[PDB]
Amino acid sequence: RCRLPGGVITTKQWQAIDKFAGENTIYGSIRLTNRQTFQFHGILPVHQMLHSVGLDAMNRNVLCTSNPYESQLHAEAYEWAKKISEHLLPKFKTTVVIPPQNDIDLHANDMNFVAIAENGKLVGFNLLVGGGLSIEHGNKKTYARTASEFGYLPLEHTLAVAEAVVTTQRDWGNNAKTKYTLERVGVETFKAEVERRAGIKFEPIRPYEFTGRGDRIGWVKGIDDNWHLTLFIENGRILDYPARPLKTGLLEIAKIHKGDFRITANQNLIIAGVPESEKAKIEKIAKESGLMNAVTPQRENSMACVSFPTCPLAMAEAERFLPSFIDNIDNLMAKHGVSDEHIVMRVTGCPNGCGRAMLAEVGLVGKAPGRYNLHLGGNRIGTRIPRMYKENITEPEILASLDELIGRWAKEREAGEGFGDFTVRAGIIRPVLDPARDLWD
Ligand code: SRM
Ligand code: SF4
Ligand SMILES: O=S([O-])[O-]
Ligand code: NA
Repeated sequence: RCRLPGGVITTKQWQAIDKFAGENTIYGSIRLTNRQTFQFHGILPVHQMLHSVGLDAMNRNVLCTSNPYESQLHAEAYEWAKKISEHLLPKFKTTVVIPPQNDIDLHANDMNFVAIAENGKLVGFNLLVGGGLSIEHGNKKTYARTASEFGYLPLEHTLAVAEAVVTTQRDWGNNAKTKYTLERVGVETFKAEVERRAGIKFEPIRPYEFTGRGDRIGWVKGIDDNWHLTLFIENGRILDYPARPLKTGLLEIAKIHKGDFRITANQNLIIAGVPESEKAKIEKIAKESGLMNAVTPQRENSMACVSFPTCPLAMAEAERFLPSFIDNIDNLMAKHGVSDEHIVMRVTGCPNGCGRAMLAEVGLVGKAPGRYNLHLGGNRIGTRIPRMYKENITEPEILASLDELIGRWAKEREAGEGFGDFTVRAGIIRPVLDPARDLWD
């Protein structure tokens, strides 16, 4: 795995990793991860390779919103993600987030800097701390937890705050994850120590709201005459398939593209900063390579972790299960006349929770081969943990349940109402209000 703050990778870097994947690995693939970086699988030299193109391999990749609606905020947000990443160089997870997009899934992370603007210019961050999704099956002492608001800081305090949070967690950690430390000592206690160490006092939270977590598939207009093309890549798995030479297509795009690529937190890839006059050339390659094959809104909003064959911790298939599972889900959405809708639906291969099922509207958490715990009642924006609905069930049982529930949603939903919110309103599942205490029935 590569260090790659904000998912930004140059085309020269892309060509190098393309070569290495094809020649020096068992699997031959580039796998985009949901933390805005890439992995090789079955390495057969490697760090030498990364170093040769300026890449290096406690803290994890720092995420940054990939394709903000206010395009002019990206540059400075990314600069700060990079600065934080470099500052924390010698598990802890950090993001920089640009409202109203929560593509980076802030509630899965120990530390989150929510960008605040004054005049289309970044002025500071709200700090949210203590998210983390891992659980141990049946262990009510473990839980997924969302992140808690600490307050606002001007830009000048960013690095000192980042360091204060990371060291406070390292030091106070047992169950050692920030979420557990926060619950044990109290949010106010942790916050006061961060203030002490960073030499600051947090200001009141400044207003922010999120509206979604998805990528912006297709072309969007960026700043100036630039355009960004987001390509949906199923499971982020880049390999040439029959009729769909994804890996070759991306290499060809890398050869002619004038800007960089951006790996998204949804395991997709953005061809970023394309001049308008170059759109047709780029699109032609993408289309002909299968990179722009249309999928349903549902598939665009579904995700799985790697799981088998490479993950030594896997309990059930995730990545390999997802394409056919979503074929079946697409069939259910079509059955019920909601093919244009989506349900944030995620499959994680074990309870460690990499697939971020514990922030989904519908989450499947692997328990054993072919068996998953089915969780319901997250929301579209990812601010609520979904309670377990059915335990240790197979795909046919999951589909039978979802057929019934999606059917009810289609008939009974209010205008614009998400499936997760609906399951809560309709009393199908009880919401989780305070995970450390009420996640587990
Ligand atoms: C690739 C990825 C999933 C994906 O399909 O995209 C992944 C894959 C693995 N994760 Fe993860 N995690 C990935 C995001 C996550 C996230 C989601 C996120 O961060 O946005 C979580 C849940 C959030 C959280 O941290 O609470 C996550 C929580 C874990 C945990 C649980 C840690 C804990 O708090 O208890 C483990 C297990 C461990 O560390 O012991 C883990 C362990 C693993 C390992 C390294 C298995 C291992 O320890 O040997 C996985 C390697 C599988 C493989 O063969 O590639 N991974 N993992 C993600 C790579 C991110 C990256 O580039 O750094
Ligand atoms: S969730 Fe479990 S199975 Fe999936 S990648 Fe993470 S550790 Fe492996
Ligand atoms: O990649 S996971 O282990 O954070
Ligand atoms: Na994807």
